[PDB]
Amino acid sequence: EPEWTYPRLSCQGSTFQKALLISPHRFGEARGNSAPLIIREPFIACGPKECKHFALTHYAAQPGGYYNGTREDRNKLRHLISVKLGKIPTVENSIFHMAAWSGSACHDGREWTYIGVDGPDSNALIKIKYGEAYTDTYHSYANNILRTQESACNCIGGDCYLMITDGSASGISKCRFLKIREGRIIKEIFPTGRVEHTEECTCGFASNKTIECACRDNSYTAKRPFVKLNVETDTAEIRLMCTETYLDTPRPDDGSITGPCESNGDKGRGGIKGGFVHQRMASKIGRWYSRTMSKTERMGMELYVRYDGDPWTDSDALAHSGVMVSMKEPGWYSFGFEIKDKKCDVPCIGIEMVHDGGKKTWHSAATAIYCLMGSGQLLWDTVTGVDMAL
Amino acid sequence: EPEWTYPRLSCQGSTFQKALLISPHRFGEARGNSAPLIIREPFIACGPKECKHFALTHYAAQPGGYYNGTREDRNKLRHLISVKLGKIPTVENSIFHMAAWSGSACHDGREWTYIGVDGPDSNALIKIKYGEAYTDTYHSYANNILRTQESACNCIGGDCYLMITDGSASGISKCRFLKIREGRIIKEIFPTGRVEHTEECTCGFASNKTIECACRDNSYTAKRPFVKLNVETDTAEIRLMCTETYLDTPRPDDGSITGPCESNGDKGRGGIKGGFVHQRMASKIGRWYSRTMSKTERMGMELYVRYDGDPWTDSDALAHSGVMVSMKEPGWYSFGFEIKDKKCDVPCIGIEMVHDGGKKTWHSAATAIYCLMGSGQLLWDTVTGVDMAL
Amino acid sequence: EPEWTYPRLSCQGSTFQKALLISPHRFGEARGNSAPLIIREPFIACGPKECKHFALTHYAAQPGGYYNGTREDRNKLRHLISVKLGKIPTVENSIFHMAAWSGSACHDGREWTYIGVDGPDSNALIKIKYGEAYTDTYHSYANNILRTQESACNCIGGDCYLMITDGSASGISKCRFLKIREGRIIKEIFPTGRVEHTEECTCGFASNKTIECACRDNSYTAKRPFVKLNVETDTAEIRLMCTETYLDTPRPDDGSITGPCESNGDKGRGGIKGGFVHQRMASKIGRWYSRTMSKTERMGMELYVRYDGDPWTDSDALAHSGVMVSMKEPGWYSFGFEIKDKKCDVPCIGIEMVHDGGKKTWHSAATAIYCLMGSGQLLWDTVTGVDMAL
Amino acid sequence: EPEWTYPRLSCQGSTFQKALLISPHRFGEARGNSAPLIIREPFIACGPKECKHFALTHYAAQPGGYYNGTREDRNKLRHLISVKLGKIPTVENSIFHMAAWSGSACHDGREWTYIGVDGPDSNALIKIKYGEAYTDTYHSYANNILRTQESACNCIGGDCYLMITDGSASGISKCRFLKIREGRIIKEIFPTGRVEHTEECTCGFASNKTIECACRDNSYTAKRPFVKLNVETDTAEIRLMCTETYLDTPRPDDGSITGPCESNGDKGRGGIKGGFVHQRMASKIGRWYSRTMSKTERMGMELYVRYDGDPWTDSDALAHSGVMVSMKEPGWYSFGFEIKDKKCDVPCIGIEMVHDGGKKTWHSAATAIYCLMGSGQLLWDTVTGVDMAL
Ligand SMILES: *[C@@H]1O[C@H](CO)[C@@H](O)[C@H](O)[C@H]1NC(C)=O
Ligand SMILES: *[C@@H]1O[C@H](CO)[C@@H](O)[C@H](O)[C@H]1NC(C)=O
Ligand SMILES: *[C@@H]1O[C@H](CO)[C@@H](O)[C@H](O)[C@H]1NC(C)=O
Ligand SMILES: *[C@@H]1O[C@H](CO)[C@@H](O)[C@H](O)[C@H]1NC(C)=O
Ligand SMILES: [Ca+2]
Ligand SMILES: [Ca+2]
Ligand SMILES: [Ca+2]
Ligand SMILES: [Ca+2]
Ligand SMILES: [Ca+2]
Repeated sequence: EPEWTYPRLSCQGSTFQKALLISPHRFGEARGNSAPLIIREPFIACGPKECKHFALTHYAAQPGGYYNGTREDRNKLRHLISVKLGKIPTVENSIFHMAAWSGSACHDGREWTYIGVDGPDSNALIKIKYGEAYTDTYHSYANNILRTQESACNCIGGDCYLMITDGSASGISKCRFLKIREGRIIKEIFPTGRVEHTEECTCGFASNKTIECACRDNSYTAKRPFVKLNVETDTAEIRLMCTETYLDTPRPDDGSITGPCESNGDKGRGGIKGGFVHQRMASKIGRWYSRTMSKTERMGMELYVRYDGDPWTDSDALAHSGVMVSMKEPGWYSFGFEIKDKKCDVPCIGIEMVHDGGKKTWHSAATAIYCLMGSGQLLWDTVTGVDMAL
Repeated sequence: EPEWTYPRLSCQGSTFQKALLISPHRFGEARGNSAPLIIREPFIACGPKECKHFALTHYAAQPGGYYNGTREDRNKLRHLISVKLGKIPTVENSIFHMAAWSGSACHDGREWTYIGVDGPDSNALIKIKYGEAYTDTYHSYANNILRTQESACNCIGGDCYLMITDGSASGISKCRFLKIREGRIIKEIFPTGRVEHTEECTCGFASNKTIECACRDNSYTAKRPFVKLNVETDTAEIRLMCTETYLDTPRPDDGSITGPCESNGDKGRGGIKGGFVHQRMASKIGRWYSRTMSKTERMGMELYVRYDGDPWTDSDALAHSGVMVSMKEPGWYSFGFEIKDKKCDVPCIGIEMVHDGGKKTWHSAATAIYCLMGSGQLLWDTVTGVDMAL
Repeated sequence: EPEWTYPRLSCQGSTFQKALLISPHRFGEARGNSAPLIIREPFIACGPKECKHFALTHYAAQPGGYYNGTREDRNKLRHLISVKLGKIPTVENSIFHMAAWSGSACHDGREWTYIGVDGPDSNALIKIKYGEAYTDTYHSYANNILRTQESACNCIGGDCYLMITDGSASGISKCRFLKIREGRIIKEIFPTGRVEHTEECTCGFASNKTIECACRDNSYTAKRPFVKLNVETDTAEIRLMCTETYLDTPRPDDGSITGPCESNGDKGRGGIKGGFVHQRMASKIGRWYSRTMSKTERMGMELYVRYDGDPWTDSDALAHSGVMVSMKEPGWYSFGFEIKDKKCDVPCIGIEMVHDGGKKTWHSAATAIYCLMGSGQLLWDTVTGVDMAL
Repeated sequence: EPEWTYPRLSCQGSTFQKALLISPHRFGEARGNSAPLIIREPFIACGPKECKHFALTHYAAQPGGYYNGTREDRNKLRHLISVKLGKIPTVENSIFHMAAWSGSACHDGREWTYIGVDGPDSNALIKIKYGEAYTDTYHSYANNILRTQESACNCIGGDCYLMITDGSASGISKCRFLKIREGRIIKEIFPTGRVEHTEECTCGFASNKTIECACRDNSYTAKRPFVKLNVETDTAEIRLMCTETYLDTPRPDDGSITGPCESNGDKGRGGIKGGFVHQRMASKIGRWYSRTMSKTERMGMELYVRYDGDPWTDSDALAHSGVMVSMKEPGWYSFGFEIKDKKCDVPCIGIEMVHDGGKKTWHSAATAIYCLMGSGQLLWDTVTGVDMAL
């Protein structure tokens, strides 16, 4: 059969560069003839030959008549959809995989696993699909919006790992990791460490033994919870990132949080899912991260790297590597993913750029992608080009 | 070349969950830009790698100008169409297979068999297509609307079995089974037993030896005719379901039909096609059924199960397993189908949710799917989200 | 490589039955959201696994703004297009093969040959395409609208035969047959016999040694020129069909043409391309033909068969086998084609049903298909269901 | 795995004929229902089985609201898109490959290499994609609009060659060639000879040893820079075409530039990308060229040929071979490409036909194709048929 996927060394390169904008609403004018779906929480996951661009649709198109409610997050109509990366996600181009108001997906080398959560807030359900077949579920353990990554899960040797979490958005949300093989949960992993609130983890492989994730604390800190999951022992520990370049939004000024690495700090309440991807070299590991340019709003997006060290203990600033989205443009969730080239993996970050005109009109998103490419420095930014009044 | 398909044991699970909603008219607004087809009698059938979503279209789209007559069942324009399950059935996504105002289709492991009936009421015709080729036909034997299942036919080892019936909707309709191999009828099966009215059979494999069907008696009873068809001797016998949980609509109160299992009881006139699917375990058989929440109108839909026993002799109430569609939402025809996972089969029930605003506007349907998935209880219901005035 | 196609015995059956309507303009309402192409001269040709539905488009859609000129036949914008049979031929579904105002195509078992004619009236050009590649041309020999079949060419052992003709529409048009192998003309065949006007031949295989064609005489007779082409010697002879059931339109009453078989008769001027397909049995040959129900207008379409005999000498009436299109509906060009089933060939006739509101509005066509299917008699007719004012 | 592609001998033929018109804006009427993309700089490139039709879109459709700015060349929204040749480039049919305001692409027998340039004018960037993976980049060396061919690159044995140039449009632009293997630049080639301005090279194989290109000098001359690139030593030399039939636009009268082949002459300022393709015979090489009918405006397009000789030293007029587009119709960029028949290659020229109504309306283009086909003379011209007011 195809053989199972493993992380490989990254393809050679030393800077990210603007790769692709998928801006569906450039075609949603009332006088045009297209039907872009109203979506949010996009992410991309790739298998050996193709990438799919996933998103959670409110099951409505622009132009159209169901804009009411599209700023909400959870309802009975939200579905996980995909298009091949490079296609515009329209009513006809999209595949509707399952009813879901939170999702993830990943390819294990042989088939796609799709993950979606739906159900009532106090009783939600993780649903897993392997190809066409619905294969397994996992129940709410804290009865308060069980939810998952909004980005790719990660498979190695056929075993796929997924972050899930449950609990109060302004309180405790202890995450768990599920180990999934061919659509079935074969193991629950309970992390150790600083565990009081971890959600929306962006995970990737640091090597064949470790998955690392930069996550969101929506309650206590502007530092990101950082998971190190050991794949050989199936154990996870979590501690806060110690860098002075806080990656959450909102956040205080860099370096202003005093005290040891684990200090929570100020402006911890609220948050945003953040980009994180690995560049695996033979002797050195690059960790690439994105954060909004505004400290308090979802506006702009800048790139940072750091090679080696230990995220849990290094307080050093990350090196700024370029403006992907200017302050003038929306920069909402971001996520990492890898494209498989013939012999190496290409790290990328994608950026959700939400068109927000509030609760009175449609609410949806463009997706911008930056990937490691060549050398020198990052050269250009992304605008969505959308005028919401059309 | 590909192996012939056989029924396998079902995948492990003990409850159904909400899987997917295909709701094409969420895109039919007169200010939108899409073309969902006007359809009724949807059903799904899967082969080893893919499922197709079939329906009978009135060869008209919403928005459009051909709404008049779309509530009627039989005319010269209806066609059997399909899209791959997960795509929205629009003008451009659909394949028009054949002219048909009643249909069925199944995959046998190597190719699709499509069945459609058309012709005048008094002298209609079963036409069979195998892949691209029209291959055989079967004539009306009672000259009163020859018609078939409106759901998947069933193949084992290259032989596909199909219910057909012919006769008065208010009187006698004796059904027959056809055994089809590579598109050509190789056998006609004349059932024994209680045969005065059987139509719209939903059938599946209880084992490699027996096909069972839960059917509609439109004249005499609210108990469903239940068929046991022995695939080895090609013989079939029919008797009424004895359970006090009557599955047809309209129906009397549960348990009010006194007398032996064969008493017809009251409010037998009228009916609805009902969902039915098997969960085949090594030692036991679960039979899952659906019926409307309302006793008299096509509103709501609830799930029921029974393990083992004999449907012909057990008067026991069936075990309620969850509300799939509430009473505020339409619940019209339902059907069972099975998805092929790698090593086991997944049972699902599909539900036609008709948007009915009477004869003065368009008339068409959404399809909701629930599949056996994990354990626990069924968690969420389905709404179409469609406003017919848009 | 795939092996070359040969004609096989026909699949068993004894009557034609309504198979499929492709009516694109059921979706062309000004208030709808679709783009059916404006087309005419449809035909279908099949290879081993699929059929394509071809047509000559005026390169315009309904609704739209280029209806002027769509009743003309020849201009600089007409193109040969195809969709997979069963799809609606819309702007997005269609493939544009080449610029052409007359066409043909056929599959030889390994690849598609496409044929289109364009160029000035007095100097037109046959262009041949094998797959994606343009491989050959043939020049006008009589300088007066070189043109070809408007239906499938026919391949045997890799050699594909095509009728072409050139000359006055109200005078002499001597046809030629080209023998084409992998897109290149390897032989010209000059027929013998009654040769003064032959155009729009509908050809098929009577066996592995003979191609027969029922053609159109636009100038001198309402009888059809009937070609017998010997594939082993690459020679052709033509004589008029002698049956009293004249197949052209316009035509005089049946049997009213006196004198020997080759007598031209009355009302010979004008004509229509006609359906003709073979049913090859081991000991008997059925020839199936269609003609309009009106003797003078393109309205209605009826089926006729005759088994064996010799079309050149038998004066016997053909046996009427059913009304495919009532007098009330358009019946314009018709054509034959065969669908390949696993072990036998299925004969069909398709009917162009043109929506004609004259020169002041759009002009386009639905395609109706009838195929040999089962036994008994033909049961239902086809309406397009199109209201041209919408 | 698939063999690497090499240039073969051309298929037999001696004249070009009209092959195909892709005219997407025949469907762009505000009362229609389609979404053709607004595009400029189309080109076509073929691999062994399929050709793709590429263009640079402004990420806007007709009808729509983003027409302003669609006449400008470089901005943050332009993307390289493709559709399979023969499909209309709409919103739903196109694949968005990468952000790019200048592009090229070629197939090497195993995979597609896509090249796009974006970034600010003073510091732009060549980005290369091989299949789905972003693989390499090349920096600006003269900091004045680094840019590439706007037509197919050329691969032999897995090595693909690409012209790039950087420099002032009014002065010096020294071009370079990149040698790319599986998406990564393995060699930079610095030409010799007359190198002061070479841009928009149309290149193809004269043999397995030489790539030749006919290019644009936008500052000094109306004679085209003509490149001979020796693929074995990876060296290139450039000299002006000596023919009195000057191929650029604007141009002086044919033969009015006196002096040696290298004299620049008059009306050198300005230019246009020109068509050029090879017909490789066993003993002789035909070089086919296109140029506008107008000497000063981008109207019309005519074909010219010359067999053998040396383009650098032959002052001979080229042989006129037919009017592909009359003077009433737009003739803007043109390019050559080759289709792969089974055993030989077919040369074609494509012509961009821009609908230009100035900066106050949409600006986009149709693509017309002429291919070597049979013998005789070129018979018909091409019109777009588009009314910009619709
Ligand atoms: C991971 O393991 C596989 C072998 O199991 C190996 O091919 C691959 O290179 C390893 N990945 C990395 C980054 O070391
Ligand atoms: C049915 O038979 C096939 C082989 O004939 C077997 O592999 C399959 O497991 C059997 N199914 C059941 C339900 O026993
Ligand atoms: C035609 O010839 C081939 C063998 O070359 C044979 O297989 C086929 O049956 C023949 N067709 C008919 C109708 O005899
Ligand atoms: C080029 O080389 C290939 C093999 O390397 C050969 O098959 C082909 O015919 C050659 N082409 C030309 C134009 O000589
Ligand atoms: Ca926070
Ligand atoms: Ca479409
Ligand atoms: Ca009943
Ligand atoms: Ca005539
Ligand atoms: Ca110039």
